[PDB]
Amino acid sequence: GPVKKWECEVISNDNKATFIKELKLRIPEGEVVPFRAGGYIQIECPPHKVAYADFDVPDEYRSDWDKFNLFRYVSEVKEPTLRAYSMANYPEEKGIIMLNVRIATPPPKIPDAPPGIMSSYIWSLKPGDKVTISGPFGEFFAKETDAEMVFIGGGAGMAPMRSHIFDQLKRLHSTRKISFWYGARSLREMFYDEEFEQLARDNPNFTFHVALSDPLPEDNWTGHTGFIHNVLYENYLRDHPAPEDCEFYMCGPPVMNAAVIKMLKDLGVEDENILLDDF
Ligand SMILES: Cc1cc2nc3c(=O)[nH]c(=O)nc-3n(C[C@H](O)[C@H](O)[C@H](O)COP(=O)(O)OP(=O)(O)OC[C@H]3O[C@@H](n4cnc5c(N)ncnc54)[C@H](O)[C@@H]3O)c2cc1C
Ligand SMILES: Cc1ccccc1NC(=S)NCc1ccco1
Repeated sequence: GPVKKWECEVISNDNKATFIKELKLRIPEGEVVPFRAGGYIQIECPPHKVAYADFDVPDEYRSDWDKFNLFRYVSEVKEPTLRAYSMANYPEEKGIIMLNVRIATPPPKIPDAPPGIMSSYIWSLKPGDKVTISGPFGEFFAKETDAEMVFIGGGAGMAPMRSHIFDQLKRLHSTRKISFWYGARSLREMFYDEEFEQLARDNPNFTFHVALSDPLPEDNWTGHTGFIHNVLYENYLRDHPAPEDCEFYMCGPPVMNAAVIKMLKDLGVEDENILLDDF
């Protein structure tokens, strides 16, 4: 039972945030990748050498790239490798595989480490390039109950978050109470917000909340500030009659995963009601 593979063509590879690209791949026509919301594929790369200076980083994000001297990096790979990336589209969005891919730069305290192999390769891709994906795979699946669902996301965790939420509202036509809580550093780091706002207008049972930890003055931000674990508690769980009866679905950067799960455990939520997708 060898894993299925598809050679896909790159449609677009646009920044959605300073350090996240939306890689959109065209599935070969007439074919289906039979994935589930929350699932993922693997991408492979050939041997290559790519310069960060050749990345298509748009106007709104170049100042930070220049500030951290990121355009100097080069990534050289002599052997093919594989990495997993989660679908941001949901299964009824046919014909494409949408990914959200964080650029895995060298650590700040070890800035001369090799850049991340597969994310650097992905960020080098241009429309018309070909990439081979394999799978699909999955473990981060929704529980099918009537319980309230609480989705918490950060960074590239937006991908399974979007997949899950669209799957509930558009394919399952779910009437369950569903809320999505997304933490980001500032306004330019938020994406897909218009989609979720439209979903909230069309689905009374769905609500969407963004917390910005470090909003810029020019963001003109009057929404919630701080970290998403505190915003979720202070603006919702603190007067929820029974948070323990909720299903929590977590996917963010490690610091956010830990802080949210600690908050939930401190509320008495049982491990069985907390599902984590750790990238
Ligand atoms: C099921 C699953 C789903 C995932 N979904 C997503 C997703 O949707 N989006 C996403 O962006 N990621 C996702 N990930 C993570 C993804 O698979 C990769 O791990 C990620 O892209 C980084 O891989 P890389 O090849 O770019 O970096 P790697 O080459 O694996 O390097 C990782 C980090 O280590 C650093 N490093 C390397 N060598 C050294 C050294 N000597 N000293 C110090 N530091 C060093 C690199 O600079 C880099 O920051 C997922 C992972 C899993 C398991
Ligand atoms: C990681 C991250 C990404 C985007 C926006 C904010 C954050 N920071 C977080 S979630 N910090 C958690 C926290 C606060 C105190 C202890 O842990």
